[PDB]
Amino acid sequence: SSNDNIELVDFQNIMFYGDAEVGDNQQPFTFILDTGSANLWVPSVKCTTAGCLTKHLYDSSKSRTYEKDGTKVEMNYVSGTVSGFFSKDLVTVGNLSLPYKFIEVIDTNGFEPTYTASTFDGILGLGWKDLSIGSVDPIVVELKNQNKIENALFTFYLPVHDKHTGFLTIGGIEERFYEGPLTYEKLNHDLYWQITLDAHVGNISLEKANCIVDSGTSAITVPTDFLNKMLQNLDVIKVPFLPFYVTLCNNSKLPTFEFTSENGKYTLEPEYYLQHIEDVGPGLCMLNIIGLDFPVPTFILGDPFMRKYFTVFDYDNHSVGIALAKKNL
Ligand SMILES: Nc1nc2cc(-c3ccccc3)ccc2c(=O)n1C[C@H]1CC[C@@H](c2ccccc2)O1
Repeated sequence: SSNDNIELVDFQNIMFYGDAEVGDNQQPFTFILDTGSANLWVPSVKCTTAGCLTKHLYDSSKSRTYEKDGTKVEMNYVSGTVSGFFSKDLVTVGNLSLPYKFIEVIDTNGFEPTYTASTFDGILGLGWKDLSIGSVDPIVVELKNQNKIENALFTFYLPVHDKHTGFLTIGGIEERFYEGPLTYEKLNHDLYWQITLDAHVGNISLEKANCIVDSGTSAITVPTDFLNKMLQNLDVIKVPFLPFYVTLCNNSKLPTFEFTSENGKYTLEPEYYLQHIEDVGPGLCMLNIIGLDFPVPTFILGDPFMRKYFTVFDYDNHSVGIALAKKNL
């Protein structure tokens, strides 16, 4: 392989992980690879909460290439807060290495229970510079600037549960990962990997909707107005009193998403947004679709989309490449 590949492992068909190294001695970490954020978050040995004790921790004291930064990072949420500081050190992705400014995480006081139960260590962003904290050039951008890769692009071939493993490839596109035509959609903004597509479900239509391609989202996000109209008489029921949608797995009235442009047509069948829940009932499935409303009519194409479609992320050409992922390698 003339390109840099990192193997992707599936986690119960809801999320996937990838491993990368931090430090001179190449300390290994399990990462969530996220195109919806743009920073590298690594837990520190200076993190002493219960959850952190069970994680792989970055010890800057055991790395020759560690360069002190110290710039405080405190990201606040309700639920909770993520505290830390910036650090610079050698980041190894596959067989490539470069000095990189990342965030050393000291405190995760909100997410302590879920983090513990989680099987990942940190988060590796794959968005754009303007999406990052502290104006940090994306790893792939930085790598090409350093003449370490052919092209400023990375590609996602996601793993399928119980079927096959996946790969993150940096620097080049490999034909083995996809079938059918490979079509490009130019970004409408250099922030998220967001493109402009027309969405169609049955006769329900929405045109020139902002579509964000995001590997950090387990579901498919749809405008609430769009969701209610598409689930009209399809033998699909809302849970009381929550926004959960349940249906029979064999529901023949289940529609297919259709995202079209001037260059390509992208469809997502029921087999891609249905999650089996045989616990509650025989032949019962849940719709992995969330009704979410942004100021602009926006779809979020999370894992269920990328699970079907091999994707290309081009910084140089400011575009997203989309093609039918091969079902077997
Ligand atoms: N992919 C992703 N990654 C995140 C990572 C973080 C995060 C939190 C702590 C440390 C590092 C990253 C927070 C939120 C998101 C988060 O919301 N997303 C989802 C993407 C899809 C849409 C976009 C977005 C845009 C506006 C409002 C809410 C969400 O973010």
